[PDB]
Amino acid sequence: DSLKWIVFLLFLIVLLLLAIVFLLRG
Amino acid sequence: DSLKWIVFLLFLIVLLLLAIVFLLRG
Amino acid sequence: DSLKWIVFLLFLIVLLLLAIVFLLRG
Amino acid sequence: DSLKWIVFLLFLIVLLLLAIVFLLRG
Amino acid sequence: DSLKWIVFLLFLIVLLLLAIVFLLRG
Ligand SMILES: CCCCCCCCOCCOCCOCCOCCO
Ligand SMILES: CCCCCCCCOCCOCCOCCOCCO
Ligand SMILES: CCCCCCCCOCCOCCOCCOCCO
Ligand SMILES: CCCCCCCCOCCOCCOCCOCCO
Repeated sequence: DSLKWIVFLLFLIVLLLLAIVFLLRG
Repeated sequence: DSLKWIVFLLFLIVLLLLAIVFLLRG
Repeated sequence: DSLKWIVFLLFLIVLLLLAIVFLLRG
Repeated sequence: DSLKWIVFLLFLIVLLLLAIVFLLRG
Repeated sequence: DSLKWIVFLLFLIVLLLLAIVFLLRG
């Protein structure tokens, strides 16, 4: 359903922001 | 409906975060 | 109602990420 | 109310991205 | 609850953007 896609995309956004945090720290 | 818009905008946010990750890395 | 604010704020987030992409690319 | 909390956190995300945009301009 | 997961992930996204703001300042 729609809510499952919303949770999935928010989880990808968390993973991408994690990458950005690590790239900035480096 | 609103949920279709929400999913679409979250997907655009994923794409823009991917672009940022790629710009940071390069 | 909440759903209309949610769509509006996601849309501002899209615009703000576009601005970040633009600044990084410069 | 979960929906109201969602509006609030999206609003903080807008604020934080505006802060980032400002820091990136200087 | 799906809404609870959404609130949780949005909170993580806030914390990650706070981390990014702090890294940009120093
Ligand atoms: C509206 C259909 C879905 C398209 C999403 C784009 C939304 C763009 O918003 C335009 C900016 O509107 C300016 C003023 O907005 C008032 C805030 O609306 C909050 C709800 O009461
Ligand atoms: C390089 C600078 C780019 C500036 C991006 C600004 C995006 C808009 O966010 C401003 C938020 O503060 C105002 C609240 O939103 C106003 C509603 O009108 C938005 C027009 O669509
Ligand atoms: C606008 C900044 C003021 C700071 C207070 C928090 C505002 C965040 O949301 C502002 C938009 O209005 C929120 C509406 O959504 C929840 C309120 O519910 C009202 C009755 O259901
Ligand atoms: C920099 C972010 C906050 C700066 C001023 C905050 C002052 C707190 O009061 C805000 C009151 O505003 C009420 C709701 O904001 C506008 C949304 O309502 C318009 C249509 O619903």
